[PDB]
Amino acid sequence: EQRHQEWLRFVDLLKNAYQNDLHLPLLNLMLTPDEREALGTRVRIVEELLRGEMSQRELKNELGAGIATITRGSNYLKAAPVELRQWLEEVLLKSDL
Amino acid sequence: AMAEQRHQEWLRFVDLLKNAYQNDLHLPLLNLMLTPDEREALGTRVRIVEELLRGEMSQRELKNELGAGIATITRGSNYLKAAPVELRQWLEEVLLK
Ligand SMILES: O=C(O)CCc1c[nH]c2ccccc12
Ligand SMILES: O=C(O)CCc1c[nH]c2ccccc12
Repeated sequence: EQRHQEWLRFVDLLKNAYQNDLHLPLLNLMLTPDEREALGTRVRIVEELLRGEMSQRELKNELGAGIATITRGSNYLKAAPVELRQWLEEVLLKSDL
Repeated sequence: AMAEQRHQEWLRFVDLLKNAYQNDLHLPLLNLMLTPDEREALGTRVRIVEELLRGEMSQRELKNELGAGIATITRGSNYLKAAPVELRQWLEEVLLK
């Protein structure tokens, strides 16, 4: 329960950092290179899962990512609220015909 | 080469999250994009930063109070030392005051 408040304090700190144009150095302080790389790759995974055109072998090759992480992210995406999903489709699939 | 593509992919995440905050979708986005263990780590890292800036606890004392390992605290202290002065001063204002 207190872990939850601690998480929310991070969320609020980062909100305020974006407001003050300090988000880039804050994220450089708070995340390791491997975590930042994972987040960048997760964006690409979410995009391709929302697109829904690739097979599992194709996802692995296109994304340079492992099946275990793709599988878990797909469940997180399934569980996401439609308010978020529709916004992500708008953003991450913005070029798709 | 790898590295420059990774940086662009990172910036894409930074923009996505910026826009999620603007649309009040940051919490569901971060629930999608991070695991429970990663969120817990970030909450703990805020406390580590806070206590390093406060400068009252020893690092081993910080270990017990935060349930954290020495390796994590030592690494965090280096990231904090490397951070730009503008960020450090803002953190002191928003976390400690
Ligand atoms: O590797 C894992 O345990 C899942 C990491 C993860 C969190 N959100 C995601 C979104 C898309 C792809 C993967 C993830
Ligand atoms: O090694 C870890 O567990 C995380 C390293 C790390 C990066 N930025 C941090 C900020 C505060 C505390 C720890 C860290």
